[PDB]
Amino acid sequence: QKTLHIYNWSDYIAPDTVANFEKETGIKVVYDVFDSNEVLEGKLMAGSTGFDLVVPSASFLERQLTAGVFQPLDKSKLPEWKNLDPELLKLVAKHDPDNKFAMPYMWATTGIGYNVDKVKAVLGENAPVDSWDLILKPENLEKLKSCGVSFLDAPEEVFATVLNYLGKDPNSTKADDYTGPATDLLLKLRPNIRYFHSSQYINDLANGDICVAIGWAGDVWQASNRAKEAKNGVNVSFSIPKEGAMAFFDVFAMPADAKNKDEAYQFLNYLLRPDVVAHISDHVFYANANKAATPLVSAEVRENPGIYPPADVRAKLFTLKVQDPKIDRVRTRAWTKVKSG
Ligand SMILES: COCCOC[C@@H](C)OC[C@@H](C)N
Ligand SMILES: COCCOC[C@H](C)N
Ligand SMILES: COCCOC[C@H](C)N
Ligand SMILES: N=C(N)NCCCCN
Ligand SMILES: [Cl-]
Ligand SMILES: [Cl-]
Ligand SMILES: [Cl-]
Ligand SMILES: [Cl-]
Repeated sequence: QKTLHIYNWSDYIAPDTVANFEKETGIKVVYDVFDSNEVLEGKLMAGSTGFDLVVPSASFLERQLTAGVFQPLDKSKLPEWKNLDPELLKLVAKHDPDNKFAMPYMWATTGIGYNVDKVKAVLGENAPVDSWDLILKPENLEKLKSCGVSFLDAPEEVFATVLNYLGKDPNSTKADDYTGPATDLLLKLRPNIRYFHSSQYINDLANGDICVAIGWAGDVWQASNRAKEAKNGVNVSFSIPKEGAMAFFDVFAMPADAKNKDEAYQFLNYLLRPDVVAHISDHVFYANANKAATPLVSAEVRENPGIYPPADVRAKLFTLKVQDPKIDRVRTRAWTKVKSG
């Protein structure tokens, strides 16, 4: 009996994807989930993960490659590879030279999820939901505390977002930018932040328990759809703010000690099938990286500019770079100060 172990982000597959694969191939899939790049990276660096496939963000994979934790993908076993968007492959190749190790899966942005009615009640009809001012201006966050504020537990993304907002290089290599202005602003915001978490905010937005969050786009659209399906009167939306936002590219990769490689390739080729991955986008509200799949995606998802953004919006997006050891240390120490504030 063939088995296959997969570690993916939570809320990042359709409900029947695995069952359909199992029914087709006769392979038993053990599927587990995470909500943190740091948790995944720690597992990869500490020893065997026990998984045959894992799904880091590409900027984290860039760092992980130098430790040798992945094995290169045999493209001859990935004939549906051609379906992938060549322009996205080129962007991911900045992290994964010649696309040797990573298969792009989904991509989106780190923006603001919010309860439309609650934010307009607190900050008025002209609340600045088009701007990071909504949540990074202390005077606004002090008022939104009234209905609940969450930030991602994602230090590289939060600091890059703050640096961009402050007019710095999002990937600044100046240590004082982290210890000075970025820490200063985050510490002024901290008293108003209910929690730092990268998955509880979905249901809390959907249920009305928080009214604003730093969130990943498709997670927030899921929250919006859950409220609609519940017919609970909660109206959640998502904003890519005017100052720009971070884009991320999540990728499948194969640990170097994977046990069931043939099964892993069967699963990857299944995901390269346009109807399979379009079906996933339909349920998780994320743009997939498969150009052949785009016309098969539901119009509700494909025509949402907060999911498949147009060129003028993509032009304002930035990506993470890997930081050197000094900046990595300074950033991690600053994040510790912020969470316990
Ligand atoms: C795993 O392969 C058999 C398919 O069963 C799926 C469900 C019904 O049972 C396993 C649960 C515990 N995830
Ligand atoms: C467990 O082996 C793979 C076959 O399972 C089919 C499931 C019941 N959908
Ligand atoms: C065609 O989608 C690629 C999206 O890329 C975003 C970059 C930052 N421009
Ligand atoms: N920022 C990232 N690399 N990934 C976020 C994906 C979240 C899917 N629920
Ligand atoms: Cl069994
Ligand atoms: Cl090595
Ligand atoms: Cl008003
Ligand atoms: Cl449709």
